[PDB]
Amino acid sequence: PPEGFPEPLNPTNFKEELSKGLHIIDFYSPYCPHCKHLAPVWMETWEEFKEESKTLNITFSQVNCIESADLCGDENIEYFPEIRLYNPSGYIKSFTETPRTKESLIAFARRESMDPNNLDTDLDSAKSESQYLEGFDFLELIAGKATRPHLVSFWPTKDMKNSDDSLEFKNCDKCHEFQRTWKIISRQLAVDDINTGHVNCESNPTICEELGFGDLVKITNHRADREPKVALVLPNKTSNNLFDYPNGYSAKSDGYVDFARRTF
Amino acid sequence: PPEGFPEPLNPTNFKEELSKGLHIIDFYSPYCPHCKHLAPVWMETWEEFKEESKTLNITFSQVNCIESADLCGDENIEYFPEIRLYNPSGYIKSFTETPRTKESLIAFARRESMDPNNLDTDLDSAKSESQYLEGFDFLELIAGKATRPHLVSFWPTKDMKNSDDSLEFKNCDKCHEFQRTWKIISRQLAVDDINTGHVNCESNPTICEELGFGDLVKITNHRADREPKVALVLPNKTSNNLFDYPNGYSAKSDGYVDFARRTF
Amino acid sequence: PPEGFPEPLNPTNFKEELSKGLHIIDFYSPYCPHCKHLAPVWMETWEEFKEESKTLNITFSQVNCIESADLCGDENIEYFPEIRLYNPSGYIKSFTETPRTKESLIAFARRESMDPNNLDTDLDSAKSESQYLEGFDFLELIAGKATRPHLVSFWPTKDMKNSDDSLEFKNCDKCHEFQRTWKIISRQLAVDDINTGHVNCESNPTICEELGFGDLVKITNHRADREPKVALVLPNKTSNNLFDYPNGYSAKSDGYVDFARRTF
Amino acid sequence: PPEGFPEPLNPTNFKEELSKGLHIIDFYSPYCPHCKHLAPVWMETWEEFKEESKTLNITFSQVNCIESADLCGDENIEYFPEIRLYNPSGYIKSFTETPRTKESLIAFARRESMDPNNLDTDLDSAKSESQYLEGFDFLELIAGKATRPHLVSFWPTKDMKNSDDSLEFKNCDKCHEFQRTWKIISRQLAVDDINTGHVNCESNPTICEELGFGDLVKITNHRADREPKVALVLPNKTSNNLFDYPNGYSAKSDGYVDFARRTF
Repeated sequence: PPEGFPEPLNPTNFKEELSKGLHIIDFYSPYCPHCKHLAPVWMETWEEFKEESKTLNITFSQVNCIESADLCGDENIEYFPEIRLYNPSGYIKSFTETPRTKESLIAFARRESMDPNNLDTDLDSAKSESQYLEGFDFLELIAGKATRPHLVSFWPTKDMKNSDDSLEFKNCDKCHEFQRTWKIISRQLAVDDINTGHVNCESNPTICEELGFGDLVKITNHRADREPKVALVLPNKTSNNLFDYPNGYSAKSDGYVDFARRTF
Repeated sequence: PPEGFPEPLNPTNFKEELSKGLHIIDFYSPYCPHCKHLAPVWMETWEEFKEESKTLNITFSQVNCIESADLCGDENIEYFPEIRLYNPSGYIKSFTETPRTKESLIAFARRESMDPNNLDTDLDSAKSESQYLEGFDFLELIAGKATRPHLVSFWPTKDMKNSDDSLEFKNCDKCHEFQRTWKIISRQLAVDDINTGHVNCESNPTICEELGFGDLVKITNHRADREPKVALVLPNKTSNNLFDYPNGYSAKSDGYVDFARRTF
Repeated sequence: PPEGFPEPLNPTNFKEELSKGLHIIDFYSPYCPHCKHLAPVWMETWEEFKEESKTLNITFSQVNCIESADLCGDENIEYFPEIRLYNPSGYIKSFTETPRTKESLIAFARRESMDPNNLDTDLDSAKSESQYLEGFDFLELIAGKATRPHLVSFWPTKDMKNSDDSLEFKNCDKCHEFQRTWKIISRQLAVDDINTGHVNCESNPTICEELGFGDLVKITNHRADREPKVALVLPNKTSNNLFDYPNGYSAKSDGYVDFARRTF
Repeated sequence: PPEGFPEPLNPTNFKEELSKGLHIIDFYSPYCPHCKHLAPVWMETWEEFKEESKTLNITFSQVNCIESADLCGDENIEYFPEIRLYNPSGYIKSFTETPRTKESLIAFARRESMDPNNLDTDLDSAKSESQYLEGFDFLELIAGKATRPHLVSFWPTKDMKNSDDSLEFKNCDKCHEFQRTWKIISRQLAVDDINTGHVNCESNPTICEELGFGDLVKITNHRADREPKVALVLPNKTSNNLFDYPNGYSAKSDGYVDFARRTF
């Protein structure tokens, strides 16, 4: 066991400990097949994360649900082991991604530190990582020239230089909300070395029409409302390398990040 | 009570009554508000439905959850009242639509009589109600000349004259499947006097491209797969009259049927 | 007579004058009814055309067939007056249209200046005036929404965006040839403010089938060869506004132009 | 605004529109004093130029540098407004002349249509406008009997009847080239009703010696090389009516045309 490795949180510690910063907690059981296959991974995770832990305000913790059974009942633990993110307000989300490695847990903590809503930090202080793609740039990506995956967003505008520029979108109720979402997505995907890009569909009509985003190219009074679109570009493939975002619109970044991270 | 009005089903009747045809059952309690403002409406529904009940093989029934509390318990009745569609194989779906009127309930039975999957009847014996729309025809609907709502389907082909013609769709995994679905949709919506149409996007490149369906127009090597698109045209409106089907793909007709029927 | 108005050409200046550019010559007799009610219209024209004469390299000239009788004899003048188009190479055609006005004469030179064969200029340098019509565009024209006449060409292909694009036509020996003809037609008719358009029948199967161009819609092994079809659409009429080109196929643009220019 | 008046060119159509013919483009800003008295002159220019536009392959167009700020940065726009000539290969020259009227803009288009280098047309098909002036004729011009200005060229030869005759010039490396230049000058000045003339200095030794072109009069081994000289004759003036072309030799016609057009 690593030197400073902390004891599980218990009913004397839980609320006092979660009242500052972020916590990634392993609700585990000493009575579990898979949870002793997590334990040594956890401690190495903890050990390698010691430095960033200080600077990102994120702590890896544990709860033994046998020694704290009523604690785990309050937190409504359904399975073992269960990995969760808390902030000072309480539960946020679970980390179900498999298989659990030191790499995957570290990436997840880094990913979550860049969500401004988690510690209500200020997104304006940060740059958007989203890259301005002219039509030609986007076509190069799709010709198989990407060396990393690119989540690309498409907009009913011609004036977006940075994805967070102040812009007035016509017949697009969700466009402004999605600029916040897109910026958060760009920074979270940057940890996984997945690129992001934005396309001005008004300046790239033929490309956006061919791709099925033709409704973003032009004002029409038959469609009341339009939404920004998102698609994934796979690196170093010359065909079938373009995949539209499958789920519905969301104000949350999570669906888009996890889509961009899928193995295809 | 109407003259022939059957009394509620009981444990001596239930499984035996449901072994043939379709049943639309009102699981109620004699001591609850919504189930006593429903009660006379059911009797309205039943008596008006007598002639169709036999030719459509659908029965309106009721269950007193006091005299048959264990029945309602076995079927997992959660609320009162609960209106449900049953098969000889068992539960199919619930009728949550409000307000419950004699018109809405009759419409539902007629609609459900037209799902081939309910009684394993043969869809191939029926005409598709879907009408062939040229691009020009569709713009006329969208200029405000629709006198009824039109749910329209858009396809990556040019050869679709009847929506259920024998066709080979290229790079479209779901298309064959959705012909069955689109055909059922056209028939169920004919009950509510809602029209349906199909468009050959290959015969209509500019229209489908501008509509945001440009991927159906043409083969490209970057998209593995395309799927047919669905849009609703509101009748007699000259603007904001075109609304895309919002949810994801389904092989079930129901979301598409309900989207086409909801108030805008 | 207008100020700079030239004297008739005579045998000493005649062939060296026609040795450059295009010439429109009025072979007349001073003792002729129709040849002296042409005279002032000829002077109106010349003066009105002064500015265009320089940039188009077209000259209105005259020959007195009594004072240069051996000249008119060499050219085999049949009647008086006879209006002829010459290039440096010699005679080209006569202008038989009546009634002769300043407008008709101006139009004629402008029309002839865009025939590439007159002064062997190269058509590749020019835009085609023929506009791309999809099915909906064409049906709008025929529903009566055209405000000028439209001569329309119909083709066995789906790949024609500009009427002069590089294309490989299947089972159509004349199509490549007719592309030049059609381009010259579009530019000559543009002088008379008549529009021209082209239709891809492979992209508009049902519209073209209904119109009687079904042989262009699809490859078949019954027909060895197909040719492009030509039809005229009259402006501002809601019925009986479509007229097929009546004469045979020609590599010449003029039969097609003159058809498009008829009074209805 | 006139009926068919085109909208400004933008980054999506700009390079496509310029791929054919000549374009005279008004690069403007809506927040520019000078660019708002041009706007109505521009729309007038366009409307009266509609007919010649077709036959000369010359189009008036615009780019708003507020709505197309990056295009104008790519085009290196320095001031507003900036009127420019483009061919398919790109920028040619700017139109800096003031004050801009409908007449000056039209005249400029006609002049540019007669430059063989702009659309690479064939100058040999056209006549030279340059008139043969014997010594006496030129002395008449200079006595003030010219009724239009006369740009006159002086040549080391005795054999020039037409300025584009096939000739061997002695000790004049540039003479052949300048025959092309002088021919272009003659046709372009013909648009503005400025005459051109040519003089054989070998046939007119005293006039040519006296004007300072004595070097063109006879073969001498003092000078390696001689060049044809150019002078302007002002109309209806009896003195100070003779002006040497002030700048250096050019194979380009533009300087000679502009000097001949200067008001004194």
